[PDB]
Amino acid sequence: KYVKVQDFYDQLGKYVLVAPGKFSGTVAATDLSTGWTMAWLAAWNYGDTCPIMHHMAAFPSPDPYKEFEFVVNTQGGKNLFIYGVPVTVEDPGEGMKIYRIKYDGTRMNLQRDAAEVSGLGLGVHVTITPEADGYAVGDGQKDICAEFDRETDMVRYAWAFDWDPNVKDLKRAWLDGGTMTIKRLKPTLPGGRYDLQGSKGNKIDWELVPGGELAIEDGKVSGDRPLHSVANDALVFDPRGKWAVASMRLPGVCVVFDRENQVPVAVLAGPKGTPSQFQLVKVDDDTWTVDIPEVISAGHQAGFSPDGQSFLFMNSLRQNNIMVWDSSNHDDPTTWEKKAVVESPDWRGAYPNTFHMVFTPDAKKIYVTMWWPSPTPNGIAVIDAVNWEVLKEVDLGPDMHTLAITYDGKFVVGTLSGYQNTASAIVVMETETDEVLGFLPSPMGHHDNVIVPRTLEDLRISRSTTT
Amino acid sequence: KYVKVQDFYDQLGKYVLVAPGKFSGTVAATDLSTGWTMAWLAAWNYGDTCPIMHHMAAFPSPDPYKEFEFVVNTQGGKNLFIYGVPVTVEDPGEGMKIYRIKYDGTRMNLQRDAAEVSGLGLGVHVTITPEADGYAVGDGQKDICAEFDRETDMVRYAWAFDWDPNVKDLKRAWLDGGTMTIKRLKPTLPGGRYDLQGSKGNKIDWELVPGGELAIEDGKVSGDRPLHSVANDALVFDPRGKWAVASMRLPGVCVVFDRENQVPVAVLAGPKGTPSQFQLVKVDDDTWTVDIPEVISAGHQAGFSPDGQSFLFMNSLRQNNIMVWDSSNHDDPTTWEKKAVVESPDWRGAYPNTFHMVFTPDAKKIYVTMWWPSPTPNGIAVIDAVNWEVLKEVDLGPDMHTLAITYDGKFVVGTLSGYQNTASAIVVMETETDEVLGFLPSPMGHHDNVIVPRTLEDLRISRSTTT
Ligand SMILES: [Cu+2]
Ligand SMILES: [Cu+2]
Ligand SMILES: [Cu+2]
Ligand SMILES: [Cu+2]
Ligand SMILES: [Cu+2]
Ligand SMILES: [Cu+2]
Repeated sequence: KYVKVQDFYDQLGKYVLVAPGKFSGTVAATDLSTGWTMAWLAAWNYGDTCPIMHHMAAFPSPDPYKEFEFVVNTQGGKNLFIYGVPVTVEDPGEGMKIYRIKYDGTRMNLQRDAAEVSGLGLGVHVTITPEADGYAVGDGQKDICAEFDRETDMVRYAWAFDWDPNVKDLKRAWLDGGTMTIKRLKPTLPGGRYDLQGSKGNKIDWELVPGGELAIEDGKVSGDRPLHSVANDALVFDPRGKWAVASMRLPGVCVVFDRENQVPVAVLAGPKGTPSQFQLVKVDDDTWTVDIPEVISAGHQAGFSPDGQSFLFMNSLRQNNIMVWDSSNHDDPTTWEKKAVVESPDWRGAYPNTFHMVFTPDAKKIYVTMWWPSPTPNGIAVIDAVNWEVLKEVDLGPDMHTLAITYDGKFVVGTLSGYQNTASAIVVMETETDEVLGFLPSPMGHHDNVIVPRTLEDLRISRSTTT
Repeated sequence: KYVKVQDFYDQLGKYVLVAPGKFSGTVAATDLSTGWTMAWLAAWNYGDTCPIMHHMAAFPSPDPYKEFEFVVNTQGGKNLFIYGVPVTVEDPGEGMKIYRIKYDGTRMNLQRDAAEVSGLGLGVHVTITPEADGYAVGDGQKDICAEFDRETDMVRYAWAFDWDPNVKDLKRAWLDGGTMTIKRLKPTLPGGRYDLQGSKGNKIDWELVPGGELAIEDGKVSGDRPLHSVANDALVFDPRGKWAVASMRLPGVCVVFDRENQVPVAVLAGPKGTPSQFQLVKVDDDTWTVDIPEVISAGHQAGFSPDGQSFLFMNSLRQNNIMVWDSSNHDDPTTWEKKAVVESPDWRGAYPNTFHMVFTPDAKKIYVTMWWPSPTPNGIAVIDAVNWEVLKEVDLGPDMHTLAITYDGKFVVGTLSGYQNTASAIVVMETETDEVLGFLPSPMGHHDNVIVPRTLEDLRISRSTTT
């Protein structure tokens, strides 16, 4: 006579959802096979005085129900004052922590803050190495990204980026082009520790929200050095190994790095109307530069298809599209050539922004979140990744963030997050015919989510190759 | 072919669930017709240093989806150290805040702290008056309860309780009886304010946990005055008006109060084998005593059936049962006589206990929670409230707390809360055949939940008449 919600869960598989809660100050794991929250953690319990739990990624576990490990970072300072919420906190913590947490089959356990171990605090995207032997974090206030060792939480390499605008004026600093410096960032304290915890290193006093390139150009973003900003977001991994790619929002480029040899090798040019690449220029053993005549649009970077045949960058605002490179040549990223642009008549405005993504296992389809300011419904675009065309767009609700996929490729699991003060939820869409199956409650402001991987292969469609 | 979860929600109707999250430091409202969280609020955002979000009740609204108001309180101090979380904040905020929040159709808005307005902080149960013109909070650390005005947040009346044991040793303080004093509490500061915020007034350093009556007896509960504790839990309301009833856990009695005339009128005796009542004695205009010759069990849950015909008190631990009084005579509570005890051959351990309940609208059935420490399954017992017998028990999961019911009587909606560190969920149970329909994720440590009522009549089976 009645509908049992267990019928719904039974179809989804034995998969563990995990998501951080931004202004909620919490992180939680959900058993998609029963509807239960498996465990949750509230960072205030651990003396965190600004627990804006931002991005996260989970290491593969042979059985997530028995144990898994993940990394979740935080933001602080003036980031608390940027959303609809009329916060009253007199001395907010500086954030930039990088928490290591273990789910032990019962509870979450805080292991340590890797930003205390390493000395390097970073507050934007978190990713796992395809070898699951490490992770990487980027930050758009300090414009630094690094890869860390999983066992020691020490930095393997760190890169710092800087902008030298042709026109020394915030309105023109990126439109009229400039030179970005890529610099090896080396520790300064005993035990090879950085002195870059919390706010140390910040060029701007908060992260740029969606459309923040207008904000920083309009002088609406305070900081000691906003003319030097490039707004690094992420370091994502070629699933085939060897390379990692850092995105830079304001100059509208990506930098391909040799992981092991600790050098940049190529610069991918984001906007439609640019060549495939810009010329990388070595200045000395630790310093490279790239000249960018004009920045046509800011962008956000997407990441690799699961076979590493394709690499994708989102242009944002001035252009809204998905730029696509042929990355088939694993030997030499300087040969990576533009092969498609995903466009739509619906993307001609300032919004929606092409935001985050997840590929199906076979690389044939992508699911892409489409972001708008309140009150326009955000939703998901379904992309044919063979022909590079939009197949379908579905309206869902306010403030769409990230997507993950069950590893059998059957269901996409997305986060809607209420701009931190209104409706939020988990959405589940089936990928066979692309229908929205409905929503689950989620009293959190997630800017991330993962399903815990089992294998290194699973990581190819997790928080490793894409954000 | 795929099952939609929307099918599950369609059946539930247009009802809004609200629950706070204890250690999560959050409160959230969920739309049972779609699965969305409508809004959530993190008290750390407002500078709360110990946001243990504890009890709540919601005022009726003609359309909860357009707007509703609720009250949610907090606990602080050594309550942060009670649960199995290895908290690191050694000197937490003191809690005892009484937050007024409005859901405005879009977001939750923090209105104010009624404890700051009135000067009275109280940390245990919150209930709404049956007229919806006010609210009540009780507290078991300071042994105070009060009824507050909804517009002004000022105290209408406050009562303080104190224990004078026959035997001056914690082992025998309650078992060997004593005299409980009931004292009218008057404002002591200008503009009609109390000096009783935060820890001011506390006799003990944390709210007694379940079985806590043993710990206090064994000298395991720190405080300046545990020998004089009664552990007030709540002040619940006669749905017929006029009367309010305070529950006292350690002496196992409830005190019935005339709300408008601001005097106690009757003391009901909890344990099986004691008379219906003990004798209330007037000492002066502000002071009553009652002699209790021995205390054979502590007790806890007290409330009314929705027609006010029956009043119930739960005995816990030494005895586990439900004591029932004939409260049909609304003119004179001193006439309220015991009519039944709900007992069960499965309730002979020290656990399960029975800490919460909800009636069906016709008063024919009760849903009651059955609490055990980890790891024994907690769940729901269904009680025939015509014959006073257990119909059924269902096992559900860890740490069951409160229950609410949809106002059409169709669905009981309950909270499981992980002891603050393991699995938590919302459970849905239909009342026609008393089958569990399943679980929804809820990353919160809830010790309370309501469905937002629309009418005064709906309030009779919400957080007004029972806990
Ligand atoms: Cu069913
Ligand atoms: Cu570790
Ligand atoms: Cu990003
Ligand atoms: Cu209680
Ligand atoms: Cu009990
Ligand atoms: Cu509680």
